[PDB]
Amino acid sequence: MEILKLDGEWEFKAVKDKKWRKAKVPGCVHLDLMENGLIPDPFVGENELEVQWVEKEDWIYRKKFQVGKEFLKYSSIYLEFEGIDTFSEIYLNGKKIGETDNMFIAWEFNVKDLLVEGENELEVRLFSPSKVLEERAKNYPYKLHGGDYSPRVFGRKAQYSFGWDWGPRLATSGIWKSVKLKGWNKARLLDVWVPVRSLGENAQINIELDIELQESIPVDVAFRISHKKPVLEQRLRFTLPEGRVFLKIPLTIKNPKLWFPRGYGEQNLYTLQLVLLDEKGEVLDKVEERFGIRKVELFTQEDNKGESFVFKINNIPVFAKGANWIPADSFLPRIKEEDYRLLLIRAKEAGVNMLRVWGGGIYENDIFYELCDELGIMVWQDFMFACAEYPDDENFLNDVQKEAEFVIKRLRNHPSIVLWCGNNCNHWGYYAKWWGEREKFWGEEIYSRVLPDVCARLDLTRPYWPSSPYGGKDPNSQEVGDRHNWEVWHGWIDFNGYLKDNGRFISEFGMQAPPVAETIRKFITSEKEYYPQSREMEFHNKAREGTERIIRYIAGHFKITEDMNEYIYLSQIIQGLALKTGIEHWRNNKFHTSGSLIWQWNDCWPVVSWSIIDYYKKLKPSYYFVKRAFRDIKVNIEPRNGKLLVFGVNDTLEKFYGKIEYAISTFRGKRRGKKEVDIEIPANSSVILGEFNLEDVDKFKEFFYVQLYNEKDELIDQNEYFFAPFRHLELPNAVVVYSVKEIEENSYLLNIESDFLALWVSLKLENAEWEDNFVNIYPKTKYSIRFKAPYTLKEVESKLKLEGYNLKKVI
Amino acid sequence: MEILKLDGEWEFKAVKDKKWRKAKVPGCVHLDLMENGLIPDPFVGENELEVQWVEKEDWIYRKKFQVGKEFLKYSSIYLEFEGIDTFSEIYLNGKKIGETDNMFIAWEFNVKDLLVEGENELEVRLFSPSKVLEERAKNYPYKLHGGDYSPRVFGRKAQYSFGWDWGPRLATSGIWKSVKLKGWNKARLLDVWVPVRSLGENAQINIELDIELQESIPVDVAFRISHKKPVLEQRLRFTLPEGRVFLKIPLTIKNPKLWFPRGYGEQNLYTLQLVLLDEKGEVLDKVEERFGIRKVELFTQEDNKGESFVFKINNIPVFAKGANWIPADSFLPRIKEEDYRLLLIRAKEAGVNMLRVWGGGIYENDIFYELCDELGIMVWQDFMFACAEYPDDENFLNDVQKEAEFVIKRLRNHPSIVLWCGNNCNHWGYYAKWWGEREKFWGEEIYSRVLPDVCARLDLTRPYWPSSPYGGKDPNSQEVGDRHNWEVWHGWIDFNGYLKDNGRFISEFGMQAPPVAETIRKFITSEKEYYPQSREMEFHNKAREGTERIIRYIAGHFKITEDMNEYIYLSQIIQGLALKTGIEHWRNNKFHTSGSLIWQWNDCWPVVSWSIIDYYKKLKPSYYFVKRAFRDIKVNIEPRNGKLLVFGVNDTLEKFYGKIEYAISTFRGKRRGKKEVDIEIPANSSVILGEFNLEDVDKFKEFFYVQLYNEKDELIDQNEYFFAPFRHLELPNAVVVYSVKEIEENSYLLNIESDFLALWVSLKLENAEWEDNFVNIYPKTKYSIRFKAPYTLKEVESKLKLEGYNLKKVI
Repeated sequence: MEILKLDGEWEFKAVKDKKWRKAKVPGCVHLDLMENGLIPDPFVGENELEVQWVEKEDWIYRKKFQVGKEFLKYSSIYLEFEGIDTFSEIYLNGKKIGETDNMFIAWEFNVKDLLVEGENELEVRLFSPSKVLEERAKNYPYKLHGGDYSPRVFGRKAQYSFGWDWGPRLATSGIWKSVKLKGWNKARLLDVWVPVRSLGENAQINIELDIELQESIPVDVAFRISHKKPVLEQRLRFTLPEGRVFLKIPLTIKNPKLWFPRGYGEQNLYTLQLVLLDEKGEVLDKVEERFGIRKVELFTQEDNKGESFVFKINNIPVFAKGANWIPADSFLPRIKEEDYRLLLIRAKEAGVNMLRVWGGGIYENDIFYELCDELGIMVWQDFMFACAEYPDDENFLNDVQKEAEFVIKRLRNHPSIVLWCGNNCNHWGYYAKWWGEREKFWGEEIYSRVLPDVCARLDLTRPYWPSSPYGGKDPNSQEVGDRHNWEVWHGWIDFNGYLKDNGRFISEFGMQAPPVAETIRKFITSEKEYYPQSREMEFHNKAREGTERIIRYIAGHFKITEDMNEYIYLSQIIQGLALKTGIEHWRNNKFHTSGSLIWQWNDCWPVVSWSIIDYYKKLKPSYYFVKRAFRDIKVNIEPRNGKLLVFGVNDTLEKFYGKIEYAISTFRGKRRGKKEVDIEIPANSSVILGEFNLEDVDKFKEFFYVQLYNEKDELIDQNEYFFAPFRHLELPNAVVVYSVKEIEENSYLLNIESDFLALWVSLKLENAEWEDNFVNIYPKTKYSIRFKAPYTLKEVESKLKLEGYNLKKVI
Repeated sequence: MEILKLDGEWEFKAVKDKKWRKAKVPGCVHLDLMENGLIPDPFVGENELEVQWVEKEDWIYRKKFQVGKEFLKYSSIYLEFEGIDTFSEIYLNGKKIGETDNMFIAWEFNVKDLLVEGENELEVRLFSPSKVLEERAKNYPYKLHGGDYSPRVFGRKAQYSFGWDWGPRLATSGIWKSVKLKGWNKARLLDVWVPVRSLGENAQINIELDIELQESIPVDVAFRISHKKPVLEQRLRFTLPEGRVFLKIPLTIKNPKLWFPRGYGEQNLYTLQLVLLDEKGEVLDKVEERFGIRKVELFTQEDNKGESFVFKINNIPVFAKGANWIPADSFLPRIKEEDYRLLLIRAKEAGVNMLRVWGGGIYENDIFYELCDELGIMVWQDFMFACAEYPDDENFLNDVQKEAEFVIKRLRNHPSIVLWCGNNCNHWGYYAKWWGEREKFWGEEIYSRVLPDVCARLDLTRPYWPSSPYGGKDPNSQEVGDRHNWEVWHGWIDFNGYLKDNGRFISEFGMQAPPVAETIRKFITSEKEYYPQSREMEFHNKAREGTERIIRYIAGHFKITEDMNEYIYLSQIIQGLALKTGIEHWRNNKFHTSGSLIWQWNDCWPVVSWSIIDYYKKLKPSYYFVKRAFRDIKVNIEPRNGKLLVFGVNDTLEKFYGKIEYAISTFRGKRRGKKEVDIEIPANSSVILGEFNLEDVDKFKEFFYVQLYNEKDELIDQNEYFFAPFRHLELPNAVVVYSVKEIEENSYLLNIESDFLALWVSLKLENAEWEDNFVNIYPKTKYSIRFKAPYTLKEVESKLKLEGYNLKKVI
């Protein structure tokens, strides 16, 4: 089968304007208007407001294309819109072909008869989603309560696009994925899947083929499964009748090289190569498809305090270190593989087991799931429903089930995908008071019947789980299932309160923090708006009372500041500490609490929000805290009623021997505690390592600390405790003494020592890839923390600045 | 009967020390230790911590006194401890006399036999309440959950003394009221009461006498009721038998001059003068006792949304403008009539209908209730139980009923006292989760049986009401009964949220604010602690996260400041605005809501807290906002989706005619849609006066306003609205133009005009009694706001300063 793809440039105009302007085909209306200069950068200042009219208008896209006489020879031609932003009417040579209800799925159309030779005309009328949805809600028996934007629920589109806590109202339409014209003769591989049927010292496997035959024809399927070198090969023959045929073909892989997530093994991926072909030897459809071999179990077994909730890949239980993933741009077609690659490798090296693809953005581009596959980053896939009362009439349930079929059928092969999730927050929402005392949980049947059944039907390999918080009697309970901890941010509770949360799996929690100055500067329109509570700063904070929350949190541990640059450093470290102090505690429980998923990995535009990496892909400082908090092997401190209580954590398949040091030094002076001999941390477990009573501690002159050494020279982790908020600590300004070695042409090695306790030193260098940063430096220790700068020159990396809570600097 | 009173100086020492030091008799241990120089001022800095040992020690007080041969002639001598701080053993001439369990009642003891002529020795062993209570709790079948300090509950003492949200842990012991030796021959008036039996164009009344006769003897009672030309006089004669005799003597008062609260009438008080008299003509006991003549009804009648909760004095329903009253010092004997007089006259002139004597301090000194009587300030009297699980065994219930009898018997006569209340917050507490998941509501029987019955027994004149929040299903409901709104402060919700609270009576709500600088300076120990989040500033804020709340609220409407002095002005106006915006809204409902009681009128020590007048009696600025919010006749503004909605409120018995002005001016320019109509506000009611569509408003350059003129074209109230937080208002710095007339010797009259909108101008003058300030001044208006300074000279009143949010120049 041959593919003429209609990607490239199209012409487009408002439903009723005269001019046809130029447009790009994986596109948005907004993009094309930006490119033609017709509307300002919505991401800048208060331009969101300027551009609300786009949303309200209907739109027409049109391409003219040239088709051969050769090409019409193909006995069937179907037109395939890989993705399309919701509501559309699509005409070919001035004749209808179908509506589209849906952004999240492919739409395919039979056109052989309507096609003519030479020039052709494809016309796509894109309806204002605002207008279309508010009609659909007006027509509906009841009124349904969303959030910001209620009628959102009545259509199948990216729920964030109408505005969120961290997104803006850029409700874009557009042909948001490839448009292919496909021509084929006799038959076509329709789907291919390679489920592991059951596993052991040897691996049993099926190959599930859908095939759509038009004539009743003899066919040969021939395949080769390959790891590095081809492990297996086979040919088979069928004589099948016209229609959709399905086959499960068993086969065996001896000594299977088994997929594991990062840190618990290797990311072995088999490749399947399969050619459908004719009786005459002529190939009809090929398909490469990659897959892994792995068990997944969602261990849900009762105990004292409630019920477990733990992932078990290949029978090893992994604590899920992670973060919630959200669309990387408000206009989706600008995200390039470059971008996904950068955010995901940054996750990898921060030490991330898992990403929850949050059910309010989208089902991702294949590039996302195929990197997650390679990098060992398991994913928690939500079905795209979030924080609202959805419709639940038959007409709708069919649309939903139709999409669920497609989505699963697409993503099934990715060994990274570890769970299917029904929704975000709805069961919690109805069970709590938000959206009222209604008897009908509006949407329940989607979560209860529709989805579990389509999941059970098409994918035995993975657990379905009906809701993003679904912890027992009160869906957010700490006894059963997973938990969303918004006590801390949204309720205002001090972030130390994460210590009193013992939920079986924290799938959501976070703290806000404004981006790096560079990023800030790109969206503020003036230097007069560069102050913490400016119109443009609060306007770029879509959380109801976000800035005053940030300012609250800063004011827990710190002296308030009116200085913009101080505020940024201070607020961003608070973010680190909130995340740190939570992440550390959940890990200290280990399998009582078998998971921590940070509430924001990325941003979809330049905004003050929970994200640990901003829209322009510039690491918040909290990223380095999160790397630290995820260190595969780690020591944490944790109070208990006037007695401190250190911990030891292995996220590794092998027991660890190594020395710890306690202490309780002053900010100058020298320790008041016991250096320890060898300690063991057993494989894949948290262990209590030490106690240390403190019934006469000088809270404002002293601080308890811990350092962890592996069997070699090396510092592998450290940690500290303070007994009073930083602002009251009689903490002398330190002086730090750094120097810079060069290990390989662009790799460097940074050496630091400090007199007194210096805190959160901030290594600034325009394009560096720091292995660690925003660091505490203790008296009596010298630190060798490596980096690189594949940008700057050998003498110019000594134009490196650095700052901290308490400083003077030297060399 | 003759009274030798043992007030004066006593000797005292720790249970086991050798030195006897000097002491004062209405006293505290702490006081006497302070006075002897043995311990620092607990109110200064972090001295609270220094003085915790006092609490733990047992104490001995001793007086030696001289008694005549003439005095023993009296056939019965009883010793009367008017008040004593809890747990004591009391010896006379080295022989026991009784324990005391109770601070809140008089203790009386028969001593004629134990007395000797000449020198005598009274010895009072005062037990450490800390030690005594924790014993009592340890002995108890179950553990009971208080708050800060749990075992608090097992004793009868001032619950605040063990520390609160705004108080510190100064758990003082001491002989806290007068000690009288009483000698009498034959009989004594034991109690006297003058209940109004029923009322009308004429007034029917009883006189209830208890009398304790020792011999069976003929007696004459003779009385004169006086208004104060004596309206009535009478003599009666009885021949009664030994024991406690009781009599209800009916009489009638023609055309009674009727007590009303301030604003709704006159505070007429009759005086009763009654002499119990022998057969010879010799007086045995006199009683002077004051009383009022008034109905009180607590209207609790169902309607659409829930059930009313409205006070009706003499059939007129009064909206209770008010505040919660709490003990005026941590050590009670220092409060002098001077102090009560100052705090209560300041309440009067702020325009206060009511004070709730909060059930965690004490039953007040007679001076409090007799001023409340004179000044027309109705009181809501709590029985002293607050925010805890109290014991409910027989042994305890008897102690409780014994105290309730005494308390009521004492306070019954005061026409100010308008309600008896069971507790503070307990029904709410058990119904909510705090101390929750207990089947036994741990003091219910106190609230359900004990107290209502003793109230019903001894006082038909007043409603009993079982709990300080006692709604319906959920005791804090807005549908029924009264309500405590801690959404705003304690939950963190923006103070604009008071607009969405429609509770039938708001008995509690508040916002914190640090005191005046002068006051601050008295307790801070250094100028280095004079910054908003210093150790000593947070230490003098006993609310868990008080400072960071304050800083959150400031950061709602304003730019944060690192400056101590700014912070004070800004935070204190926030307090005004929180209180204002609530008080105004509750009044706009009028009898749907029927009451607003501010959470803090006063302080018991120098502290950052809700109080509207600080420990040293220096008005917070919010006092002037509260006066403004209480203006008997008033116009308020109140948003509605897309349109503003002005209101009109009469707390007066007569309809009001007068002109209002709308507007929507810029901060300079006076422009839009000046709509300048007459209007009527009917007597004792809220009425909607105007609407005003806010179509296309410049939120950052403009502000809607209202002014109210009486028939004389005098300004009597004004009000304003803003559409964005002050910090973003393009608001020019104003310049004000003031000058000072003299009305009478020490009275003055201050004239102001301003170019642009000046906000919250701050009239500073060392001893002035401002009739208004912290005032907004509009463009085209000249203000004559009167004051006085009975301290300074007329030419020295022109050493008056002033400041505001925006002030380039003055005069």
